[PDB]
Amino acid sequence: ADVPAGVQLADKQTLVRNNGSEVQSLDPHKIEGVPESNVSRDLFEGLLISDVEGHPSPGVAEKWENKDFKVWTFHLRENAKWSDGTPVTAHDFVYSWQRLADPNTASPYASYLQYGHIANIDDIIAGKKPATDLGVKALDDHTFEVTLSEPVPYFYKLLVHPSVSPVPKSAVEKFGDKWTQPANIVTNGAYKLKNWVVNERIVLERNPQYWDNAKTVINQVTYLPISSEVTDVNRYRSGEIDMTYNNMPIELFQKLKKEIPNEVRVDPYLCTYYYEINNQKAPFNDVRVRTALKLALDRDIIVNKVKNQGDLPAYSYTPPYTDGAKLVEPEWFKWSQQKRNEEAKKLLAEAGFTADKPLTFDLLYNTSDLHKKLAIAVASIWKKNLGVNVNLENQEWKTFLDTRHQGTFDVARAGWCADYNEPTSFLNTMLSDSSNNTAHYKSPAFDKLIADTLKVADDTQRSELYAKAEQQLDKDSAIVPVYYYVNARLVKPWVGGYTGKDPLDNIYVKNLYIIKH
Ligand SMILES: [U]
Ligand SMILES: [U]
Ligand SMILES: [U]
Ligand SMILES: [U]
Ligand SMILES: [U]
Ligand SMILES: [U]
Ligand SMILES: [U]
Ligand SMILES: [U]
Repeated sequence: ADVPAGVQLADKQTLVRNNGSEVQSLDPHKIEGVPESNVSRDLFEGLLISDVEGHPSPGVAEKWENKDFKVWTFHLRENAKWSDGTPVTAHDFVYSWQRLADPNTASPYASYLQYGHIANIDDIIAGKKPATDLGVKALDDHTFEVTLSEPVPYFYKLLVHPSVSPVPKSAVEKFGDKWTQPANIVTNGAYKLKNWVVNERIVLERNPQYWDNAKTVINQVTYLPISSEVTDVNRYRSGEIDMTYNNMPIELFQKLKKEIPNEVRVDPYLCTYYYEINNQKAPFNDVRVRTALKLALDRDIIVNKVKNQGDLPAYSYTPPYTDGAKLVEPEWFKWSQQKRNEEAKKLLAEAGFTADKPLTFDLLYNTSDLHKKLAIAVASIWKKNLGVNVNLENQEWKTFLDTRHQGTFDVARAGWCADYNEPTSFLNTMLSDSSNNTAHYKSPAFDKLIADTLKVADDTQRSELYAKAEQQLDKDSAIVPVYYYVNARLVKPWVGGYTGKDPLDNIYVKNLYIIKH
């Protein structure tokens, strides 16, 4: 942290943050969500990290170069160490990216190495070549070299993601799936794991071996797993919580803005809220049904009437303010809701649905006050505007993500947040073979447009190709875009260091500090 001259620090430097739910895991190769990444960034540090404003900056790598955007050479600082005092080396990165690639690890983020185009990844994921063929090598203990199969000018932007953080081979090999227990885990970020009580709390304590430990201020941070946004706000206002999770309750937000305006932080966020349709299951494999659902949802009611927290009605998957996004707003978005409704009804009647044999399906969402209220409103809108019946189902976070990967579902509430600020961070997840493709969407046309983006060495052509990729997605109604998020959360006046300038919201508790109060 960089504490400003003149600020008086509190004697006790502890922090309590709500983290939305129980994490899937603390293993960097078994995670895919925001709650998981919030904890991962304090524990495991990759080649680069985001600075306090979100710019990619030195992590374990103090400096790096590229050759033709294809061969990337990372010079690792000599004093990077794990929490047991052993050096962090380029061999750790070799083992770790190989483990991420290995199909036996079954990482949800296995395709992140496809997104970066590391050499031989397709064959490794397919079981054709062993993980040791991956295009990574340690030239020495402090030099990590990555070889890509094509020029990727934005490659380094990907490297702040937790899936490309190192994992300690001896602990993994010795303890298998219990390697992340507090008695066994070893970490190289600013913090170490102290306590982990499922469904109660995760407590981290400063890691004195962290190379940048002298600048760390917070000695202990607790992450809670509270999925009720109302309860989160209540325990923030009671004094227990210093920073809520960034999901705000419909019950209280308007009141909060008038009561504690200075604590209500609202900033740009590169995330999209949408209803994910299971494209491989009838009757959702019919474009008419997916289009009808997409058009009949009334975004103005949901966004400005039922939620009204600053979100913007959405007509695409990639948020339009992503760096490199130059999207074409579809004509249906400018129509009246009435005109959308008639088209939707017309399509469902064409698809064979009637008053007597209506369309009925499940709407799955992760336990939450906010998602439940939005799902109920969506259910009523769809009933009124299209005659469709939905059965709401809630599931805890970890189980919910597993259901979507399983493709045991009809429609699910969903949200994707960028891992790097570039349209492919969104678009690559809709590729036929992507490990993140929970829409189970498979379009050769869509795959071709994205493949073509690294075959040109021109930014305008790439942006035009991303615009057309969004048009293909929309044409197929792969999803139901709902709104582009704002990052809305409460932060106590004494929490210093949170700028709200990072559109990815990649916070590191090593950057925060507690002001005397
Ligand atoms: U004190
Ligand atoms: U650039
Ligand atoms: U940029
Ligand atoms: U269903
Ligand atoms: U509630
Ligand atoms: U460029
Ligand atoms: U105080
Ligand atoms: U105190």
